[PDB]
Amino acid sequence: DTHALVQDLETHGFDKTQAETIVSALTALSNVSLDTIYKEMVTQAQQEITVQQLMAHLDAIRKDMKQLEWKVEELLSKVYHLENEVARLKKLVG
Amino acid sequence: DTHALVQDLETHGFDKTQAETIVSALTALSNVSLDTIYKEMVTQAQQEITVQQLMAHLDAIRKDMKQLEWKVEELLSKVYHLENEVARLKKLVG
Amino acid sequence: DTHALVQDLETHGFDKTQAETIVSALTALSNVSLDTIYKEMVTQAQQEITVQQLMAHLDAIRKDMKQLEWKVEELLSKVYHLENEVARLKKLVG
Repeated sequence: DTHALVQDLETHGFDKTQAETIVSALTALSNVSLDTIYKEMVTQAQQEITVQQLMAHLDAIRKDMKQLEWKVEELLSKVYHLENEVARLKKLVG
Repeated sequence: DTHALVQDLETHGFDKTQAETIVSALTALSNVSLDTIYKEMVTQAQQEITVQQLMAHLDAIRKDMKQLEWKVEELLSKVYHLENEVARLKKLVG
Repeated sequence: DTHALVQDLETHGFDKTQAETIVSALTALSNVSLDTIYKEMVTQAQQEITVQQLMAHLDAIRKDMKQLEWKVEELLSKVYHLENEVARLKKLVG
């Protein structure tokens, strides 16, 4: 912050005006630089949103896979029951 | 950029040489610090490439999931058809 | 880093104390800015770790996918074999 920096310069061989204008210049470049960085780079907030979205895709796929697994298990049981019926039929006619 | 900053210092109790050397120091640190940031941090253009790659992986898995779903559906239709055939056969053999 | 900057100021119309306090101010703002940037933005090192974690989730899903594929193959074989048995049975009774 401004005070303790302007305060420091004044008490180490600078004027009021010299210390404030120096600090005005430091702030000026700081703020334009940060502004350029925040625009060009990826913020942690943007990253968090992207990651949540990718985890939402992964969760939807996992959910589908579970459902398909359950549907294959049901088909397997029905196939089992038909195998028994068919084996029984073969015996009757055979 | 340089001008209005050196201009400001000179007109607030600094020399030509004092204002330029100050500004030379600000530039020096700004430029090395930015250079270190632009190298160490992720740009939007790099993010986009990474995200697209992750979305391509997710799309391939979704596409494999769809094909497997279709293949289970086919199996389902065949099992249904065998259920009906077997029920018909049981009827014939009395 | 500090030296050649304090050295430059002194030799261009500044004191020992004036040159060091200026440089102390440049360091102060540099370091708070960088600290704010490192907290708010995504580094390449962070990105690599996040990407590896997402790829570990994708690899777990691809692994589960293979096991479900195997299970569909086992259903398919059983369904195919029942189709043949049934086709044969229909001929015998038909």
